[PDB]
Amino acid sequence: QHAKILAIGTANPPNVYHQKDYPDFLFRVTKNEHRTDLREKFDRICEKSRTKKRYLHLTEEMLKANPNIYTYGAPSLDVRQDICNIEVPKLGQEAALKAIKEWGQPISRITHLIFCTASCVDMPGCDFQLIKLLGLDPSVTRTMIYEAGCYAGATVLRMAKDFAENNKGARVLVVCAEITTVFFHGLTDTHLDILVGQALFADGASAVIVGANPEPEIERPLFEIVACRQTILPNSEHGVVVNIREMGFNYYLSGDVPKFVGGNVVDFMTKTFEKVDGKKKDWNSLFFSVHPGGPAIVDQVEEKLGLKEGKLRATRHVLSEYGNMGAPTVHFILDEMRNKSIEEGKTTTGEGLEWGVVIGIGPGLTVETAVLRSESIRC
Amino acid sequence: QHAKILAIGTANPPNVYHQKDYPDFLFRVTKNEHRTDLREKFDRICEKSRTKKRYLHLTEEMLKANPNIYTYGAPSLDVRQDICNIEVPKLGQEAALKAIKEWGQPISRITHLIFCTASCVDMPGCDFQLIKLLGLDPSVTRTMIYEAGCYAGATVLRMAKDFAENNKGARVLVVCAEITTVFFHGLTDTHLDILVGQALFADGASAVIVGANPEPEIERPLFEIVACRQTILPNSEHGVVVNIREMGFNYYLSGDVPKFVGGNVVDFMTKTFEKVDGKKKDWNSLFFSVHPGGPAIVDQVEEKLGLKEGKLRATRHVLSEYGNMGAPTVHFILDEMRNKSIEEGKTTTGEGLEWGVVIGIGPGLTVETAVLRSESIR
Ligand SMILES: CC(C)(COP(=O)(O)OP(=O)(O)OC[C@H]1O[C@@H](n2cnc3c(N)ncnc32)[C@H](O)[C@@H]1OP(=O)(O)O)[C@@H](O)C(=O)NCCC(=O)NCCNC(=O)CCCC(=O)c1ccccc1
Ligand SMILES: CC(C)(COP(=O)(O)OP(=O)(O)OC[C@H]1O[C@@H](n2cnc3c(N)ncnc32)[C@H](O)[C@@H]1OP(=O)(O)O)[C@@H](O)C(=O)NCCC(=O)NCCNC(=O)CCCC(=O)c1ccccc1
Repeated sequence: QHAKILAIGTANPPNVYHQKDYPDFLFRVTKNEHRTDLREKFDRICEKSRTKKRYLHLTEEMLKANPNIYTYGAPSLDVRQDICNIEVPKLGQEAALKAIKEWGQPISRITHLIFCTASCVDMPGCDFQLIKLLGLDPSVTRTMIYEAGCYAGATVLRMAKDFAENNKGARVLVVCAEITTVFFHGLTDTHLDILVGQALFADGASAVIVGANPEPEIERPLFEIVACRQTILPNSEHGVVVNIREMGFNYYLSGDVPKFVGGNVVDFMTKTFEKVDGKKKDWNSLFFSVHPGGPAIVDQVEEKLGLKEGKLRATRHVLSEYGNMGAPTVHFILDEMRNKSIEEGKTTTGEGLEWGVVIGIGPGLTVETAVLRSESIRC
Repeated sequence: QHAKILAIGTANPPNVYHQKDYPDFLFRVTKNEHRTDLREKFDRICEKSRTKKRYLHLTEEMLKANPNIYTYGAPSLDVRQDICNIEVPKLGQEAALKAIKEWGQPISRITHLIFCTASCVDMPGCDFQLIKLLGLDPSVTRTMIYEAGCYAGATVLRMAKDFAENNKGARVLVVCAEITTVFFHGLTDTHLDILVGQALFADGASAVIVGANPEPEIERPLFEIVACRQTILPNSEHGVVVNIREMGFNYYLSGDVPKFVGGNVVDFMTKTFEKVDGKKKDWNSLFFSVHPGGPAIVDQVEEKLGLKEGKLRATRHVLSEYGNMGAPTVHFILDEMRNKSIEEGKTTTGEGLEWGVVIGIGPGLTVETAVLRSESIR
C-alpha cells in the first residue's frame, strides 16, 4: 500500500503583474530608465519567457520604503527577511487550508508536517509558525527544508512517501511556499543573470496531503507515489548557485542549464523507471509534471524525450499563468492536470493515463524524479 | 527489523580553548578589558558552565582580519559564511570518514545522506559539498537540514529510521556539523544573552551510519532506533530564537529555558515510552543521551525524573570536555557511553541496560526524543 496524494491546494499573493507591463514597471521603480541597453535585453527575455503573468507580494511602495532592495549589492537581507519570515508561512497557511478542505478530515489527524521554502530562514522555522497558524497538534513530526531549490517539489513527495509508509496511519501535510522579495535585485551589466530571474521568478504556495491506506468514503486518492530518484548531473556545479548574503539571496544561473537538462534527461528518466518496470523508450505513454525553471528547460525535455505536441500542456499552462514559483510549481501542475482531466471527462487524474512522472531540477545540478500512478476521478 | 545505528564517528577543530583562559582571551581580543562589570558576570557564568574546554575553528588572527565579527551589530554575515560554508562540510567529512571506517563497508554502499547544520546556508548545500569530498554516489538520496537547532540530533535519527526502514537495503549516512564562527558576537550590556553563548557554544561534528537488517558477521549494531516523538513545549516560543541577519546569526535565550524543560520532561518521557510499552517506565532503568544545552538543562532532567547519582555521567562528561556543540552533541554522548561501556566491561553499549533515550532540545521550545535499545558489545 503506497503513499497517495489525497489533496492539493494552492495560493498566490494578490498582486498580479502582467508580463507585457513588467519591463516598464521594473525599469521605472528601480530608476533605470536610462539603461536602454538593458531594457532591450530584458524585452527580448520577456518575449521568450512564455510567462504571461505572475503573482508577487512585493509592491512599489515596499521598494520606495527600502530602496536598498533595488540598489545592487547594498545591505538589505534584514528588511527582506522581516517580510518573508512572515509572508511565507501566511501564504502556506492559505494553501494548506484549501488542501485540508479537499481532504475532508479533521486537522487533528495530521501527524507529520513538511515545510519547504528557499525564500527565508529563521529559528523557530516556518514549520513552527504554520503549526501556530493552523492549530496543528503540538506533537506533529516536522521536517523543515530550507534553501533546497527547484528540485524540492519532487523531493518533498519522496520524503512524504517514506514518512507515510513507515508510520502506520500517518497523514503528512506538505507545504511549499515562496516569496521572491528576497531574490529581487537591481540591474547591472556585470550580473545579467538578474534579467532572467526578473522575467521568470514568481510567488506561490502549494499544500499536499499524503497518506497510505485511504479511509473509504472520507478520503479520495489523486495520485500514488510509487518510486523516486535523486541525482547530480555531471560537470554542472556552476549551473545554479544561490548565496545567502548581506545583499539578500544572490543567484547565478548558467546559460548552459537547458543543455545540461537535455543532455541527461533520457538517462535520468531511464534510471528512474529502472526502479519500476525498466521503461526505456516511448515516453509519450506517460503524463508529466516538469518543473518549468524556464521555457528552454521545458523545450529540452520535450525534444530529447520525443514528446508529442501538447504532452506538456499542463506544465506550459502553469508557467504561462504563474511563472516559476520554485518548488510549489510541480504541485500547481499536478492540480492543473487533475482539473483539466475533470473538464475533459478523462478516466484518470493523469490525463486518462496510468503512469507519470514529476521532474524537479535545481542546484547541483540536481534532478529529483517521482514516478506516479494516476487515480480514477471521483468525489 | 528496526533501523540500527551501525557506527558513530566524531571530529572537532584543532584549537583548544580551556575555559579557565577564555574570559581573558575573549575580553582581550574583542577590546573590552575596560568593561569590568561584564567581565565579572562572564566569570560567574563560566564558573557555572560545567564546561572545562571547547574546540573552536575561530582564531584571534581571524578576528584581527575581520574585526566586524566582534563589533556588535556590524555587517559580517558575508565573511562568516565564506568561512563556515567551507569549514562545516570539511569537519563533517572528518567525522564521516571515521564512521565509515567503523562500519567497514564501501562508500558506494551508502544510499542516503542526511546533513544537518545550524552554522551556515548555501545552494548547493553542505550535502552536495560532502558528496564531492567523500566521493559518494551522485545518486545518493539527500536530506539537507539547515537551521533546525539543538533538537536535531534526535530528529536526524528519526529521519534516518524512516528512510532505512522503508527502503530495503538502504544505508543512511547522517552527518551533523557545527562551526560557531557565525554565532560569535561582541559584548554589550543590552544583549547579555551573548555572555551565555560565549561560555557554552562550541564546534564539532558527528557521523552515524543507520541501516535496518544488518548483515550478520559483516555489520554490527550499536543501538536500535525504536520509536520517536517531537513536541512543542507550551508557552515557550521566546525560549530560543536565532535570526539570520546582516550581523551574523543573532540569538536570544530566555533564562526560563531550564524550568520549561523540567516542567515538561515527565510528560514528554511518558508520551514517548507509550509508543513502545503499555507499562509505566522506571526512569532509572534507562540509559540517557541528553542534549546539554547548558548544565541547568541537564540538572532539570535529573531532578524531575528522579535520576540517581551518576545516571547522566556520559552527558556531563561530553559537556565538560567539548561544550554545547549543537545537534552533534547527543551523538558524542552515545559514543562516550559505548566507549565507557567497553572500558567497564558492561554487557551492552547502553551502560549494561536494555532501553534508553536521546533527548534533543531546541527552538519552539521543541523537544524530540528517540527511544533506543542497546546492543551486545561485539
Ligand atoms: C531565459 C530564456 C527564457 C531565454 O529564452 P531563449 O534561450 O529561448 O532565447 P535567447 O537564446 O535569445 O536568450 C535571450 C537572451 O537571454 C540571455 N540569457 C539566457 N540565459 C541567460 C543566463 N542564464 N544568464 C544571462 N543571460 C542569459 C541570452 O544570452 C540572450 O541574450 P541576447 O538576447 O542578448 O543574445 C531561456 O533561455 C530559459 O528558459 N533559460 C533557462 C532559465 C533557467 O535556467 N532557470 C532556472 C531558474 N532557477 C533558479 O534561478 C534558482 C534560483 C532561484 C530560486 O531558488 C527561486 C526560488 C523561488 C521562486 C523562483 C526561483
Ligand atoms: C547559563 C547557566 C550555565 C548559568 O548557570 P546557573 O543558572 O546555574 O547559575 P546562576 O543562576 O548564578 O546564573 C549566572 C548568571 O548567568 C545569568 N544568566 C543565566 N541565564 C541567562 C540568560 N539566558 N540570559 C542572560 N543571563 C543569563 C544569570 O542572570 C546570572 O547572572 P548574575 O551572576 O549576574 O546574577 C545555566 O543557567 C544554564 O545552563 N542555562 C541554560 C542555557 C540555555 O538555555 N542553553 C540553550 C543553548 N542553546 C542555544 O542557544 C541555541 C542557539 C545556538 C545554536 O544554535 C548553536 C549551534 C551550534 C553550537 C552551539 C549552539
